Amino acid sequence: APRSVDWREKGYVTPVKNQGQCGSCWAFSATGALEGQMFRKTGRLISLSEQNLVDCSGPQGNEGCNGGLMDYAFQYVQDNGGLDSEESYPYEATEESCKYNPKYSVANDTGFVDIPKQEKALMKAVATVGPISVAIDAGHESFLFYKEGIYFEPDCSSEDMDHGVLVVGYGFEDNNKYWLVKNSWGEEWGMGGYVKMAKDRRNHCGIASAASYPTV
Ligand SMILES: *C(=N)C1(NC(=O)[C@@H]2C[C@@H](S(=O)(=O)c3ccccc3Cl)CN2C(=O)C2(c3ccc(C(F)(F)F)cc3)CC2)CC1
Repeated sequence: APRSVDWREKGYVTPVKNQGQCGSCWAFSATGALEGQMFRKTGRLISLSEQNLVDCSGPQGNEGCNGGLMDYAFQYVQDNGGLDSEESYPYEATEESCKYNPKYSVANDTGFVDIPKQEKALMKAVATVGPISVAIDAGHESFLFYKEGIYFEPDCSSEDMDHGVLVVGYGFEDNNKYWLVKNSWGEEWGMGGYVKMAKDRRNHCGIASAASYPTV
């Protein structure tokens, strides 16, 4: 693989969004991964509707503003035959009735791939596929108040993840490697809404434990 990758530089990544006070991190992670794959497929970067996922993917197992899984989101898109644009189905940060309109569908998927649970496998996927949906342990104030540099938390769990985000690349700055991770907490958090998570340090915060992407 390349020594560094940043898919933002290749046009795969929309600006940082803000989930607000709704537990919809999973939906932002999923739209991020699908935005990347649709861009690879068509050459068009189109912002996708998290609200559509929040409101409509209950049958697949998601729980709206109370949490959910990226893979369940990808399954919804496949079952549903589409996903609306952000513009057509704007984000409200509350769970509402499903208002999917196929007229404004701009994305689809044909399934998803779960990446082997190792950082070497994750790097290979990031290098070859595009942005990757990932689960992390974000349940430390050190993450809440993260500002800059490589994030390293001695107490982080590699097995108990509670937050879905998007790996958009990787690189290096003694222990100087990182994953470039797009969050969904607005631009004023971290480095323009991004965090450099410690890479190749024993699967820190479980970043390789539940990584996936949609096929398109
Ligand atoms: C996001 N704002 C917030 N977090 C979640 O919804 C996270 C997202 C995933 S994950 O990325 O943490 C994860 C964890 C383990 C295996 C795979 C993945 Cl993708 C799940 N999750 C959770 O907090 C979680 C959970 C919650 C709901 C469900 C559901 F039943 F399907 F709805 C499954 C799992 C405890 C793990 C804070 C809400």
